[PDB]
Amino acid sequence: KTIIINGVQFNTDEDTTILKFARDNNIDISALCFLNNCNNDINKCEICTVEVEGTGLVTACDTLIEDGMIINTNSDAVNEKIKSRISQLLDIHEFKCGPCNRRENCEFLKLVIKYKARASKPFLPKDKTEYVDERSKSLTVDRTKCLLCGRCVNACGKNTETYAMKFLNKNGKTIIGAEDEKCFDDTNCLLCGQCIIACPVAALSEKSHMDRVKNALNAPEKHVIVAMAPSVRASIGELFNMGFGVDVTGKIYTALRQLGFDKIFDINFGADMTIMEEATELVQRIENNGPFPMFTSCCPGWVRQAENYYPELLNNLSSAKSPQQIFGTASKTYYPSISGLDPKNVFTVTVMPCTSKKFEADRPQMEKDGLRDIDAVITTRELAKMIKDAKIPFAKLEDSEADPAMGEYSGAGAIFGATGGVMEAALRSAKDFAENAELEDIEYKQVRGLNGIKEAEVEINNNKYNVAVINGASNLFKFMKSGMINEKQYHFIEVMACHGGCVNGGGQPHVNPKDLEKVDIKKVRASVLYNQDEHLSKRKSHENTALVKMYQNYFGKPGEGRAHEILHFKYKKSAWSHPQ
Ligand code: SF4
Ligand code: SF4
Ligand code: SF4
Ligand code: SF4
Ligand code: FES
Ligand SMILES: [Mg+2]
Ligand SMILES: [Mg+2]
Repeated sequence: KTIIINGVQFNTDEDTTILKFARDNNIDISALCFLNNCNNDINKCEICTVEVEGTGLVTACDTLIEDGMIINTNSDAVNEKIKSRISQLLDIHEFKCGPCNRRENCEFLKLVIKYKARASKPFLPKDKTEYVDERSKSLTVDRTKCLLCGRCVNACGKNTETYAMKFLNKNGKTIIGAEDEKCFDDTNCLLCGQCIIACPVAALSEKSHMDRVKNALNAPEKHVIVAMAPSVRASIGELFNMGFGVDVTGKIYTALRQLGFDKIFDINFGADMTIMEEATELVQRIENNGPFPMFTSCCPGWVRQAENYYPELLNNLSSAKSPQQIFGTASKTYYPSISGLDPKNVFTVTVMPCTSKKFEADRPQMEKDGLRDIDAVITTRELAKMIKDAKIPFAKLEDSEADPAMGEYSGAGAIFGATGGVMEAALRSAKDFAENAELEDIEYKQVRGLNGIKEAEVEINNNKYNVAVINGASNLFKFMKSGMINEKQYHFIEVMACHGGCVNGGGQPHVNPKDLEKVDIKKVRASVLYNQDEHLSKRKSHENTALVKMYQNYFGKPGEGRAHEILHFKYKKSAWSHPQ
């Protein structure tokens, strides 16, 4: 093909869109509703408008290049059209960046500045409450910011195939929201927050727990524990202009102390706990030749997916609590026993890459003796905001260490945040347990990486077993609906709702679409975790010295007795009833 763009001739055999071709050749074309290889097919934003001679104005993001095209991306006519569209969006946008939670990384603001757009009539609603939906334990909607770009609807469809995020007709006007404008939690929504990650503006957010946290920190009698997820140490640096793939574990520990938390632990310790219990359960099911398969239960997006779409599998889920909840349980029982704290005064906070974890923490039965396992969950984004509000110079902080009693972790625990991480970690322990051995080959590279569905055959005690790693909620649907689950007997299956695993969770830093083209965010974030695993002396959960002490002195034998009583949680399908 011969293509002319802004007077420059290109000869190409590529079959692609004007936008992609332009961007591959460093020609600037703006875009808004285009993301994840799709745009908003109904009511296109047209921010990607270009001019094609003999055709007129076209949308670059969904128009294929053709031999003979002569394209202008920067004519007066083009720029006036784009400016007009942005002005029209400003007419439905509460343009008050000052207090806005996307102030520092908003795509819309950048477009407004670029084209110097202005509303025809400022959008200034007085009763914001009718634009806001805060009913969910996990998600919140602020429709005064919504551009109706459809990126959330498209991302939900692509990432989960639930289509829980929909366009709705609300009293004659178009909004996005859940089915029948219900609270997301009361629908088939997984609360995974991929819709948030896709949002260019501050219209979708996590349900804030920041006041729970501040209130607890300032309560004189509360002893506030904080523990961060595997993925936080691989990602939060992004929001402090430190770049991608930077391990900031030590800086986080320092920042948390400077924020006034009373104890600095780590959810990776909880991950090693989950493996103790789950590997023990796996070895049990083997020795009892069933039931199979066993599914992981540490992803609450997946648990909701099972609850909402596959209730028949709930009995197959591992009974071990997730690292967050298992940690939380121990923080109200074991931790008082080694500290003297009154359990009622312990307030346990996690920092997560995840919105669905907020729902998990607030499940009514996730408590014992009136004490919540977990009292608050803040996302990576929320912690970043707390750090900046406190004027803590994150990038400049010295490294400190976690408090060890519930802060040590093995390399198995460290890799939980990547797809296949739980699987690999679990196998390292299950194989040692089953064979009564200390095996040296512990790297299961077959279950790593970004393939949607990953399988491996593993040898445990001279019998062969089949494992699968399901990488993304859409791939769970593919795995089940396609009958893949019946090609062979699976014994142990990992499921993560977010593709890439938790490093790509719904509570993570937003990444602007251009950076996403430059950087494989899923692999770069995961690389930090695998690097930790490689350089840790202990690489099996059951070699965690603090964990071993905890079990020896407090819980006893994993998978039975006190451990089973306290550290496990079973989900139940509803009993048959009519009408349904
Ligand atoms: S969403 Fe963006 S443009 Fe709108 S108020 Fe917030 S920062 Fe400003
Ligand atoms: S939280 Fe996940 S399942 Fe629910 S609407 Fe958003 S993307 Fe869809
Ligand atoms: S909530 Fe965000 S992604 Fe969804 S339509 Fe509104 S602005 Fe677009
Ligand atoms: S994959 Fe991780 S971040 Fe995503 S829903 Fe599951 S637990 Fe949350
Ligand atoms: S970016 Fe092309 S129509 Fe929206
Ligand atoms: Mg399209
Ligand atoms: Mg305090």
